[PDB]
Amino acid sequence: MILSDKDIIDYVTSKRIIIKPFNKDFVGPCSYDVTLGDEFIIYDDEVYDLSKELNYKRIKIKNSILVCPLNYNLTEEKINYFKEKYNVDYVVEGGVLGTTNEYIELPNDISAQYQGRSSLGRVFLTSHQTAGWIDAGFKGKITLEIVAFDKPVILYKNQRIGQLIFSKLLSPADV
Amino acid sequence: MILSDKDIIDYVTSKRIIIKPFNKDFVGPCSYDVTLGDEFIIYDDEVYDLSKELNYKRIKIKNSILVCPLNYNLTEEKINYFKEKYNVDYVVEGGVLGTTNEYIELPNDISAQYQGRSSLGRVFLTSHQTAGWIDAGFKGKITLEIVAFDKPVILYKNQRIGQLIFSKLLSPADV
Amino acid sequence: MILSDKDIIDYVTSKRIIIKPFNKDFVGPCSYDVTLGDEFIIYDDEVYDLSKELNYKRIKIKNSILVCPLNYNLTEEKINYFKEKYNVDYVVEGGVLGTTNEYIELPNDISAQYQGRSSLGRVFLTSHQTAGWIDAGFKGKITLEIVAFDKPVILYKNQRIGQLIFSKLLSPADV
Repeated sequence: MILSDKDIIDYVTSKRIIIKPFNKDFVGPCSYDVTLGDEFIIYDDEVYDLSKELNYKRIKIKNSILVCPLNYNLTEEKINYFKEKYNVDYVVEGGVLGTTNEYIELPNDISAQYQGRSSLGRVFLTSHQTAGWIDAGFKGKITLEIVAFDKPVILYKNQRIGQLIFSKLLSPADV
Repeated sequence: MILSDKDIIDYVTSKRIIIKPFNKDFVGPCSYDVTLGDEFIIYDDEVYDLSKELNYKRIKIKNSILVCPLNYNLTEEKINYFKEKYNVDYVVEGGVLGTTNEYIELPNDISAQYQGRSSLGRVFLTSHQTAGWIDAGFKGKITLEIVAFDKPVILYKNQRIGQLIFSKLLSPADV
Repeated sequence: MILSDKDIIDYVTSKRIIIKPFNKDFVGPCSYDVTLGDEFIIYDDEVYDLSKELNYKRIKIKNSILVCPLNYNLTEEKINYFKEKYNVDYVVEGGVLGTTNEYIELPNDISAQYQGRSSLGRVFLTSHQTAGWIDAGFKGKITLEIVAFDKPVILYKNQRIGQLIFSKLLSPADV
């Protein structure tokens, strides 16, 4: 069973589900809206080999980022053009990792699923490459896997980026 | 808990869940198949900035559409080649928005998830860029976020495009 | 309600859910990890028309495969370069189908959802193009829909590739 608005409020009130920061206006009928952080990771190795430690750079934006589809031919002139035209701080192509602002802790009897916002899916911007279920017992911010699939998309710091849907477990998990 | 076939039938019968049109043959073990509409939206601005109103054109197909991956080099000659070879009415690359034929209304105690058809996922055609949970209380057709990720894919008007999975809420939502 | 670890163990023990092979170490708090098979399918027609029978070749790898994003300009020299540098047996671009090692059977009162591993989603490698719910009553291995969206990704035979999440149905399905 999926937690309704009033269940989300109860679970947050009693600290069964931790959400930091929490804004009651982000509680929907059966979900909780989460927001986009200002820190991003971009990988800079040639290939991804998960048997090795991955090299990355960390980027922090002031206000906004333009996320371009893979293979956009981003010359330095094209980047300046986008920065001046759309007032973005950073222009990237292909995948970038972001984070929610929100830190969560899930109890042993709840699993949550992260879903990107449908307004963004309608412009072919994704913030998750998987279905996004999160283990009972999880503690952390949510790592966002961001890719644009059609045209460049402007993302703003602190914008609503996605939602958490909470489900009851049938029985409590071991941790 | 996910509604089984017999639950879907009960909820449709009593008008708890509205599905228009409804075909009982589309009820699966624990889902309801939905179908592809003939109307599509294609964006025609340079970038997607959701702080602004988005400019789009609306396309209506007679029978079928060829959806090509982004950056397919669609010359006007290549388009004619595809139209004559595969008998499609329209050829597009990158993202296009479609719709289900089906209009739904969800009660305060059900959330539904849209999932694209696995026969289509196996040819790398997606009709949703997000996990696809739909709020309790939702009324509307489902907007499809269509992208091909490998080779062009022919889609046919009225074909089964995806499924709705219905879940009980733990408690009724406020609207 | 989602099955916890102890529920997964009960259901496997009594043969309500069949998982072959089964490794108890793959049981998580509320999911079961599945692994990557050594057999892949690659399509070799020009377009995907699901009204026709699809032509494919079958590839079997010894150890590992490099999955490159669509439109990677894989010359035969670039392929040799990747094979020698990263010790992979096969180099592919765009979509490829794989399979889990695990064969499952679901009873009439459970639906399962396949989700790709988050370590892989964080490198923009997907193994499912849909939300991945599987019918109550399903029997089979899980077909993986594999695409890389940023840079090439090495996948290893038998690696953990994704997870199954099991949910109770509200009522038993008819088959």
